[PDB]
Amino acid sequence: SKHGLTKEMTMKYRMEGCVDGHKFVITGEGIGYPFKGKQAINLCVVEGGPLPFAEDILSAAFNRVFTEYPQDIVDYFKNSCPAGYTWDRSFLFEDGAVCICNADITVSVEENCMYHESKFYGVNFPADGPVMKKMTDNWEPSCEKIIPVPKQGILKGDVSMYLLLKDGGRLRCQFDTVYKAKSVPRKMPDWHFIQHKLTREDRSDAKNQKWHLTEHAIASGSALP
Amino acid sequence: SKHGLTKEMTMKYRMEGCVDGHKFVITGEGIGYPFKGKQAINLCVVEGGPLPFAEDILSAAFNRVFTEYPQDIVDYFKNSCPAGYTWDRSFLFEDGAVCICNADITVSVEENCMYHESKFYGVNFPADGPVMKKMTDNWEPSCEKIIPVPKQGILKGDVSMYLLLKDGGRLRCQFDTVYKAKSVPRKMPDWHFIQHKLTREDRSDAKNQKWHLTEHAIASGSALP
Amino acid sequence: SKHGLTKEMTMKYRMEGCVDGHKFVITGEGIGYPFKGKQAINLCVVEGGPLPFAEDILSAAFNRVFTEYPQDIVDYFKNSCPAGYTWDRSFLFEDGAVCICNADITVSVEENCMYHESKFYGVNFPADGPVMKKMTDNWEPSCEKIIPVPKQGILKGDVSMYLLLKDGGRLRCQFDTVYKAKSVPRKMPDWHFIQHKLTREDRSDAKNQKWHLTEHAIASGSALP
Amino acid sequence: SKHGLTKEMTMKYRMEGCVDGHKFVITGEGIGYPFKGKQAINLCVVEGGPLPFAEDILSAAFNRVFTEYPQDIVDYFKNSCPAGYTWDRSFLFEDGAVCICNADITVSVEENCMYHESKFYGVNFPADGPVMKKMTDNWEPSCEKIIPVPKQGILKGDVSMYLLLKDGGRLRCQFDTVYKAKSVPRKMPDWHFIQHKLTREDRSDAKNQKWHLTEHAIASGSALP
Repeated sequence: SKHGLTKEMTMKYRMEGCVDGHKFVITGEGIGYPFKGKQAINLCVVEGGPLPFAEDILSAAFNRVFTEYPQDIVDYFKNSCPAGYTWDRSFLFEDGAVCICNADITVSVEENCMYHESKFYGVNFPADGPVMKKMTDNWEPSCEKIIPVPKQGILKGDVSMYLLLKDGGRLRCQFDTVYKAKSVPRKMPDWHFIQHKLTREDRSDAKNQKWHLTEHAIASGSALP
Repeated sequence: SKHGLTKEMTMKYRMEGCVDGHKFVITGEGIGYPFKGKQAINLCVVEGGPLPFAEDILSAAFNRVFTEYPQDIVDYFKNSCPAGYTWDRSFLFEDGAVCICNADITVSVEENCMYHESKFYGVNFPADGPVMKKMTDNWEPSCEKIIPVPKQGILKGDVSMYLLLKDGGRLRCQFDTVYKAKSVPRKMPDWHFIQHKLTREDRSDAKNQKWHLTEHAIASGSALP
Repeated sequence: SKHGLTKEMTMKYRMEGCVDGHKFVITGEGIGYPFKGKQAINLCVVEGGPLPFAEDILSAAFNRVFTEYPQDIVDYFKNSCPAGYTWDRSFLFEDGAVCICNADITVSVEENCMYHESKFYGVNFPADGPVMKKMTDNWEPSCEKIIPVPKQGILKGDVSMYLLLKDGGRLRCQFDTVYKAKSVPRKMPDWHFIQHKLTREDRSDAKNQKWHLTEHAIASGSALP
Repeated sequence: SKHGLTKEMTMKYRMEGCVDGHKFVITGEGIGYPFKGKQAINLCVVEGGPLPFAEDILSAAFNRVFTEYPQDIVDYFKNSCPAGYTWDRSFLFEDGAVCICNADITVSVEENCMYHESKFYGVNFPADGPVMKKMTDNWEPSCEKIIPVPKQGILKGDVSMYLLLKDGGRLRCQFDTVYKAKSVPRKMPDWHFIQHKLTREDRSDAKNQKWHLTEHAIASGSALP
């Protein structure tokens, strides 16, 4: 219980959202390894299923506590535990679609469990584009830049994301994030990178829309001396 | 009761929202003149007041039924009444802030009353910018382009907005809107312009954050023969 | 010779440019009516023809002297004559392509002739998009907002343009312009609109790529009292 | 003379350009180490000096031949030598300024020398922003994503750049690049990253505006297995 965290934890999720008028509620449960930056989770659509849009748009909405940090970069995210942190992100897709997500991350030390409460809102997905036609095929691995805002004790993230398409295409999406510990820390990192790789697998059956998501993320500094 | 509408109507509002973690609920009541494109309303912050951000960001979120349409342009908005229409908009401010709003417009013919239910979400307003410092001073009058999407029986709006600043500055914001009648009409307009002018006046006292908003809007076609 | 201008003038053009590595020089001659805001011109590709891209991208590059101004809005452009004005514009297409153009406008009072020297540079047009496939079909009429920068005695223009496609599509392009009289005037307009309508007709034969362009433009203030 | 390249080479530059009406010509000479991804060069303003804008805007305009590639990623850039490659880039600054640059890279094997010919065009830098006030302080190290376009045998680059400000600020700039070998190769890389670090030092005296630039760049694949 280094910040209320252990090497292997469980996770619970609740998301509420609305994309172009369609409302939904998703719940999920998972297992993660904070110090390795690995998590695996299972989502279940509990109201508003089947979703009219690609599951993939929600991937990055479903916790930077799961990042591998080297000893020599301040870990803002684990340092905020157990009370945790919140974040707010915009998604700017290349075809005009725009999303906002918010989450609240909190630890129950007694249950050894991370709690995740999020809101997802999206507008203006083209009726005929690959999101609404469900023709996407996962996000490409990425490199996010994390930038301290020292007067405020918050972080920004900047990542140019590429949603891969079933037909061999790619659809660009610009992510801009604000990360806020519930207590603004005296101890802040320098700017650094976080690299991410996701997987996603639909496991839907006749009763429920369900899928399985994975992330592996590792922090680092610049490769140049 | 041309589409359930009269020359002078009353209006009720409820908005729920969240801007950078701060949640709020606003209610409002007003009087409008659908055929002149004029409305005047009074808002009252009912949870989460005082707001930490400029009232002005919510102005365009608080009904295209109030637009003056010439006989010779199809009025998509009045034609959708009484059941009404919904819209979804993104706000892209020049300093990185991003908002989404949604509203649902409906007529009660018996009460001669327009009902307005909206959601407003905003992220990434700079702590030190004029929105969070409440240094704005109304939107400049504008010209919006309205564009039919004929295969879908919906409209898009495109307007480059300028929020005027107390210090003499201007802050650009890009509005992209989707307008959707609850029944997709066979009768659709050609592309046209809608010009808008707003006013806003804080009328806050010690019990409640309150203000007064006005819009005057007129549709037209291109000035060139 | 109100500012060296007459009711009917002739015009000469020279453009040099480079779009994704392809260099070109175009010359042109035309007739215009400054006080009616009308001009008609003929372009001839003189080096680098046939062009690999749609003629339409160059339309707005080929003089705000040809705008109809009401008595009650300062005419920055005619006021700058005969020495004239320069402008610098960015074109941001929705598919990632980016252009810059520059022009220099000057009057020869003895010849009753407007001289136009421009540079056009474009990058990153998709090999398979409608510009490089020459599947465009003129720009839609528009409304440009003109905004004074009073400390500097220059103007900005902001117009969201739509290039119409042969297949019934539309391709958005964002125009941001800086307009600079060669002497910064004491007399400046308030913000206003300029509406534009263009036509274009290829008149290419076996010796030369040639086409005919027209603009009709009219300034106005807000429609709302 | 692996592709006409040696471990240590010399470099010559000529740039012509125009930023908001101000024309310039810069020449330069340098020493580089293609296999280590290191170069050091000296620029001299030869027409239009002193420049009215920050030297820093031209840094990335002044050769991906100087990148360290691991054996296991195809080196598109060295593979294009000696004939070389060209590139076209847009710069989208957060305050509205827009630049385009083009370069042509070629090797003289007899002289053991890389030749660099470039064009730089910029519009709409705010008169009062840090570029025109010359208040910038170098670019932050970055990570560029390099993406193959297989049907075309070209590469794209995508990097979100941050120009550091003397006052402790940062000014964002979005770089989108197209890289084109003069012969489209059968052998293409997979997507990868290139990390960059620059330095810049003014060495201006009374006769000439002069400065010294350095780059160190290294290619890599994703950190996640």
